[PDB]
Amino acid sequence: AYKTVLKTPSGEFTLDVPEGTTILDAAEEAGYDLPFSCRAGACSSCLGKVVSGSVDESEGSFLDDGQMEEGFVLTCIAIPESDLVIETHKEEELF
Ligand code: FES
Repeated sequence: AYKTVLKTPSGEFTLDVPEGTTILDAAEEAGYDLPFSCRAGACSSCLGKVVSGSVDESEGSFLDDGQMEEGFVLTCIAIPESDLVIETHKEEELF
């Protein structure tokens, strides 16, 4: 649904993420490969960083408030509230 740009280590990819759809799910659907392990919001495997737009990552229990203020997001659980630009594969820098 909302136009989402994934800036991944292999390039920028635009996809349409439907409302109520997690970023991870829509990307997989599109055929993109993004990191993940628990898929429940309790690790940092699927860590990304929101560059613009907003998401609802209310389900997550891993990031502290300062991390969220910084723009860190758990892509397996985040649902877009607008058009977004997100950096993926963020654990690979800041585990
Ligand atoms: S895969 Fe564990 S929080 Fe997203």
